[PDB]
Amino acid sequence: VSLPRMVYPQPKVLTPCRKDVLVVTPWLAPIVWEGTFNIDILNEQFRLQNTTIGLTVFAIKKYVAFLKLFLETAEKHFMVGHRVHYYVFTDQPAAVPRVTLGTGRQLSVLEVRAYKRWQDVSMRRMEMISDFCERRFLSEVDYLVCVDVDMEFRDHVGVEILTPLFGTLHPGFYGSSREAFTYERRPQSQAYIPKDEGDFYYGGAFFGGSVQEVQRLTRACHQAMMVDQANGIEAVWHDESHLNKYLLRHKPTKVLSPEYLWDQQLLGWPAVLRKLRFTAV
Ligand SMILES: CCCCCCCCO[C@@H]1O[C@H](CO)[C@H](O)[C@H](O)[C@H]1O[C@@H]1O[C@@H](C)[C@@H](O)[C@@H](O)[C@@H]1O
Ligand SMILES: C[C@@H](N)C(=O)NC[C@H]1O[C@@H](n2ccc(=O)[nH]c2=O)[C@H](O)[C@@H]1O
Repeated sequence: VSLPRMVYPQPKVLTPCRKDVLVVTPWLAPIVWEGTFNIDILNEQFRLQNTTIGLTVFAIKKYVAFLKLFLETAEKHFMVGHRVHYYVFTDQPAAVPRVTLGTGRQLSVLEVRAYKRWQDVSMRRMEMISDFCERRFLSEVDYLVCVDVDMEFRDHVGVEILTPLFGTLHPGFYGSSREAFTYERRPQSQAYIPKDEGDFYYGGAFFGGSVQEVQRLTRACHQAMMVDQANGIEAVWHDESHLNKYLLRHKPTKVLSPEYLWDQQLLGWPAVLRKLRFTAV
C-alpha cells in the first residue's frame, strides 16, 4: 500500500538525530530514543496494514491492585489510534477492574494458576505466554508486547517499538560495562553468559515482537528453565536471565532505550532521557 502525500521536515544526512547516545546496534537494529523517529510516518505505515497489537500482563495474587492504573494509563499512552487487545492473566478474574476502553480496543481475562513462589510466578509467564501464542494470539494480533503490571505509562509508547523481535535496555545497566551486567555466571545454568560476552542487559519487564518470534522466545526460555530445574539450579534473575541469553544468541531487530523501562525514585531523570514513557509505580 502506498503512503499518501505528507509534509514533514526533511531528514538531514549531515546532522545526526542524537549526538549523545547510540541509535543503531552493530547488527543494524535501531535503538529507539526520542528524536530518532517521526511518529506521523510510522503511524501511517502501521495503520495502512491495520495492525493489531496485543499487550500481555500478569496480575497474580496481590498484583491485581496494579491493574487499574496500568490499564488507565495504557488507554492514554499505548498505541493510541491502533487496534489493541489487552490480555490480562490472573488467578482472580472477578478482581479485574472495569476500565473504560477507547474504540477499537478490547480486553480479555485469562484465568491461570498462581504459583506460591514469586520467582515461579515471574518465570512461568514464559510458559503461559507461549501456550497462548499456540492458538489465541496467532489469530487475534500481529504483535505482542509483554510487560510487568506494577508500572504506569506516563508518555507515548507506540508503533515505533514494533518489529519482529525487541528487547529493552534495563534502566540500571544501560551505562555499564558487560563485566558488570548481572547475567547468570554459573556454567551449570542454561542462561550462562561469560564475562567477555554480551551486547546489552535487557529488562525482563518489557519485550515483544511478532507473535511468531515471541512464541519462539518464550518457548526457548521456558524449555531452558525446565532444563535448569531438572538440574537443580535457578538463574540469578530468573526469566530475565534466560531472556538475556536468548537475545545474545538471537539478536533483536530493535532495541528500546530506557525511556521505555524506568524507575524515577531509584534513578532520577537523567538528561539523556527526554521522555519517561513506562515507569515503576
Ligand atoms: C550498579 C547499578 C546500581 C543500580 C541498580 C538499579 C537497577 C536494579 O534493578 C534490578 O535489577 C535486577 C537485575 O540486576 C533485576 O532486573 C531487578 O528486577 C531490578 O529491580 C526492579 O527494577 C528496578 C529498576 C526497580 O524498579 C526495582 O524496584 C525492581 O524490583
Ligand atoms: C520487578 C517487578 N516488576 C515485579 O515485582 N515483578 C515482575 C512481574 O510478575 C508478576 N507477578 C509477580 C509476583 C506475584 O505475586 N504476582 C505477579 O503478578 C507481575 O506482572 C509483576 O510485574
